[PDB]
Amino acid sequence: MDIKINDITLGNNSPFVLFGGINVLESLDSTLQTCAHYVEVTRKLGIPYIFKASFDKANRSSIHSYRGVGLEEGLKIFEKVKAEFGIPVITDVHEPHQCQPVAEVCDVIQLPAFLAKQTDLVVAMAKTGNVVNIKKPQFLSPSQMKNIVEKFHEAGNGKLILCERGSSFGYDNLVVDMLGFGVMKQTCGNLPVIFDVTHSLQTRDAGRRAQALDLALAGMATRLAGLFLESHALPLHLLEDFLIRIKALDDLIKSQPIL
Amino acid sequence: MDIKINDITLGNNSPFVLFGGINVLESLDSTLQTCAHYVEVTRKLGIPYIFKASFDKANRSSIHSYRGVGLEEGLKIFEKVKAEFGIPVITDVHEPHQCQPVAEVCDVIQLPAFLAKQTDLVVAMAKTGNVVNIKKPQFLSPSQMKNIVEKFHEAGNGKLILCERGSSFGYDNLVVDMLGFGVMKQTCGNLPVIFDVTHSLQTRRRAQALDLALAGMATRLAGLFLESHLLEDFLIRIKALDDLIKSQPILTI
Amino acid sequence: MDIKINDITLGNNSPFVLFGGINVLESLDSTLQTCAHYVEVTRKLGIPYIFKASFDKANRSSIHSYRGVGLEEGLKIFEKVKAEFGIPVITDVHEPHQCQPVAEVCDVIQLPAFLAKQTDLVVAMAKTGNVVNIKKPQFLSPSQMKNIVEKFHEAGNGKLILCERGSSFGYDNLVVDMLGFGVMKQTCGNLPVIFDVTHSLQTRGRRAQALDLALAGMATRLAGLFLESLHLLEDFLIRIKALDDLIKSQPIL
Amino acid sequence: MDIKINDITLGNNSPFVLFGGINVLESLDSTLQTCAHYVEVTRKLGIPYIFKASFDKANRSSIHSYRGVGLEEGLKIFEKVKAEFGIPVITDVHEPHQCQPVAEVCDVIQLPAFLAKQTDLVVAMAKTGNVVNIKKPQFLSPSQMKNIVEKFHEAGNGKLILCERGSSFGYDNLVVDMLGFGVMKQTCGNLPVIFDVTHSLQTRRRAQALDLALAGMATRLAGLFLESHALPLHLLEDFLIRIKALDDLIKSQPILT
Ligand SMILES: [Cl-]
Ligand SMILES: [Cl-]
Ligand SMILES: [Cl-]
Ligand code: NA
Repeated sequence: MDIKINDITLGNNSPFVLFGGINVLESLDSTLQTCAHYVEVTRKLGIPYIFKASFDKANRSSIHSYRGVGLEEGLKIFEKVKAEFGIPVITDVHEPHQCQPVAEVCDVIQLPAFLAKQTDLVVAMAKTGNVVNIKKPQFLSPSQMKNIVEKFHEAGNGKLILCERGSSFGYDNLVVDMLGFGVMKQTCGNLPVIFDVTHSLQTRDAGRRAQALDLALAGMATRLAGLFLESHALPLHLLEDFLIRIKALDDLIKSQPIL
Repeated sequence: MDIKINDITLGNNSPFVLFGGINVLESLDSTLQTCAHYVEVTRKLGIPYIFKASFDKANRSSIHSYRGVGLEEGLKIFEKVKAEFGIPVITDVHEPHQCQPVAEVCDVIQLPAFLAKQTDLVVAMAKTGNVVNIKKPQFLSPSQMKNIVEKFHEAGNGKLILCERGSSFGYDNLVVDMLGFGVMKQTCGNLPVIFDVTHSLQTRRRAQALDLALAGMATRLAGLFLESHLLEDFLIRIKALDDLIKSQPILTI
Repeated sequence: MDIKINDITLGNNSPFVLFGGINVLESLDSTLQTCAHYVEVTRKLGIPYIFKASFDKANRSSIHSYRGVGLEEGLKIFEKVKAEFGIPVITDVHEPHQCQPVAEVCDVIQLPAFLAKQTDLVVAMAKTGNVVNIKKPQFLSPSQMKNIVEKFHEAGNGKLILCERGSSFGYDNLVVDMLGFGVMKQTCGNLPVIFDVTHSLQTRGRRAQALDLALAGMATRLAGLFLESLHLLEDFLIRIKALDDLIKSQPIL
Repeated sequence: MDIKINDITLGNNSPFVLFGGINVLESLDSTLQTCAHYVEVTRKLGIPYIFKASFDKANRSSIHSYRGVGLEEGLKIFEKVKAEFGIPVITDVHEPHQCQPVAEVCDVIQLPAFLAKQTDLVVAMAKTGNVVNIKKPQFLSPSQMKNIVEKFHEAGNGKLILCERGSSFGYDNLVVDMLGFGVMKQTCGNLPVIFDVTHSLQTRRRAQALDLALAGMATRLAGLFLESHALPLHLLEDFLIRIKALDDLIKSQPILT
């Protein structure tokens, strides 16, 4: 099943879509600068692009740690991004009450992995009618993803993306099961599956650029709707060379018939 | 470090406290009936007991599963439980705005495992000044619990309980690391540690729950936590082992 | 099912048996000294005891690392141990051809965890007719132990002990699933199950840790405990025996 | 570091080499027929190919399941494969005593995963001077492979291949950590790394084997290790077309600096 996001077709047999941007919104000017770099790189390579950022860091290490611009200012920044670049955007939501005002502006709304079983958040997200990105928790198996999908379907929204971010592997470590992508496709109605390579790696001794590339290449080899990543996270200047490689592999894989 | 909860002393060197009740509050009459059974069994054995229920469950198996009676009626029910039986009570909260009004009534407030890193909720819970039960997520290592504890401390509350519920073990299965109890004690200032045996098992039976409860309580724990006369036979065995363990001094040096 | 090892009764409802000793045999004098200490401690506490050692270290970090005394000399030392102390002994075997000469001397022969799927070794061990200790590999689940047991039964030997040593948990770490003991008892005809606490901890082995883990496992009702280790052994065994006596005095439910 | 195996170059920046064949040698005629099919398909696609089988399977489902034809007859069959097709062959050894007679005939000898820490076998294999395939145990982390390599190096043999077969993931399940390939290359001197997709999948089908094989080969590997009967033997060509496409793309691009 494909999902249309403005003029973008997202699907497991379509050219991969990049979901990329930054961890947290800090200011309008920095955001526009970072976004302009993603837009020019992706446009030249012919890769469909959706700009990603959080307006709030909800689970920071300290109560005193900087958390970002917040809802009202964050939505102002997203409105400016869409106006300036004409691209879709994606952000996460952590409270039911935020879903409607966020969905008015943001094309895709994201369910945080830690909140995937917050049933009132699922319902509030579903009711927006927006495209939803479901972050697969590290503690949930790929065959249990269908239970989250079921909830969104019972609540009347079928425009769902499934986002791999790795699986718990002993203490404080993650592994990405390359077979989990296929399990999700087979058991969740072939909804678009995307791969968050960045968060999949957060527990490895260097977020290495070579590591991220090997892991991204491996996952895309399984035939995926998209790649989800952050830069500052990959350094922003290496983005073009990274994406050249991803696109070469995706174009190859997508050109071969399924069987 | 011990925590006093009315007349109960909760601590890793104290007789174990049982936390148990029902999943979701439905009515005063049904609640009182179930609570009266736990109270009668625990009184008969002399085991300190704290009644547990949810008034508004946000993590339900289905989206239209009953959440519970809700805040206003749930707190009325909890008041009546406390008045009738003279025991403390425990409930979970998932919205920051609920923490204050809940804490007026409920002796212990519980942080759901899935929300354990949600800073706004941790702060709102801390600020109640109530005793807080911190449910350990299945994805978190025992040495990371200190970071949650640190956030509660920054927010001004040190009356914290750590609740083990198992760890992710490949797909679906949970395993309980019996060494994790000691790691939490060592790194978190010897706060009371309790063992939620039920959740630890839902991914795997009475004989199982008994082996696993006994193994955990052998490590010297403040309490045992159950989720949704067999209860009596079970508690007799747990109390035997607890009484033996707690009567012996901790290992020399 | 119980197993008789000379005058010792080994079984999951019998007083626990300690299997202990040293890693690798280095000399007669140092072996007799270590064995005498275990004997003195176990005798004064009233705990049945089987002396353990390897005659060959088959996994050395270096090709030039010292291997131990080897078969011929090792069996001489075991014969001296049995003669001086009148106790049973246990050793591992890594090659089929070693099984018969080792079994002439050693009461219990042990199948190393890495070799548990070496079918020719299983057969050669079974054909000795000796009591066998089957080390559960860290990569095998408890419900797969019945397949190893089946092989020994087909080869004509039912005097089998199942020995827990933990399960692989991420990279370079182990966890012990306390539910795995009950699985093995239920699926393998209630053969004696013992717990190797020492090898279960290789990857973490503090004294307080070893004690918590040993207590937790023995709380599930086991035939024995298997270890390599100011009076640490006696302090440890006093606690284990207290718990084992309590658990074994309660009827199975 | 590359390894030459007769006229084949094996290395992490060379075209992938296929190691394939069957589980246990059972008969000469059937072995030759199977091998002929691998040969014809791989020659057609220009893929370097090494025929694999066990002559003495030591880890059997039952004690009386057939172990295979045994050493003497198994080596005769391997000699016939080499003579008829002019390709290298690979087999496993489980006992120190078997290392010499197997190494005299077989171009690669293989260290079974479960025996990977058995020092006497490692020494005996090393001393043959033969190319060695080291199967990574499911319980060993990728940064511990260097310790096995070290033992071979101490014993005088550096012609070593590292073979991924997955990692224990909870009970009875395996996961392949796609980052482990790079850890092995970085810590073990960039020895050839190959991927046993067949044994990596025991615990879970054709679509799965393909996804997993493609993912692994995307990380830039010296080879792919598989069995057929296990993959069905007639789908081999379609499978290898896909593997070869991806491998040719990857290998044609310079390593990222
Ligand atoms: Cl994110
Ligand atoms: Cl093989
Ligand atoms: Cl059999
Ligand atoms: Na050779």
